[PDB]
Amino acid sequence: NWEQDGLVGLTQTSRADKGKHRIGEFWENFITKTYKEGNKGSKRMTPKQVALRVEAKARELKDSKPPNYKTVLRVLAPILEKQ
DNA sequence: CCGACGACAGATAATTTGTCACTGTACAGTAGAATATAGATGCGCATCTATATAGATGCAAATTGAGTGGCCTTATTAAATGACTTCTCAACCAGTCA
Repeated sequence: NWEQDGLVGLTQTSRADKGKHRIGEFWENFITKTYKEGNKGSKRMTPKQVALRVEAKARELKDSKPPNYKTVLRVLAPILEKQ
């Protein structure tokens, strides 16, 4: 590793899944769209309100294990940060 | 015989997700509203115009009444009618007769 790369070959290497959520792609897109749509024009929707919409979709899909509030805050984290 | 690399299997923290406990912060009457501007539209009042004159005047026929100018056989007699003029208009004495 020190032959094929610099001192960064003898530091640790971070995992490939760092910054990817383990929840299903449907849920990550649902949370992303729900937040963005909830803010069109004058509306101002908080992550907690998004989490309630997640729970409402979970009842429709009969999903016994939807993303919880902390997972919604993490999914929206970079979206709030860029801003 | 020694060193380096790949296959397969095994153990491991980073990553993501979930749960749990402590916490900063909004709820407290409140931004639709004030103050300029241009730009278009409409009602009112004045200021012209173009038409429409009837009354007055000048003139030129069209008679119309009122003028004026130019052209014409004559002399005797007789009768008739109507007129004019002139003249005249004494009175008793002297000589017969039945």
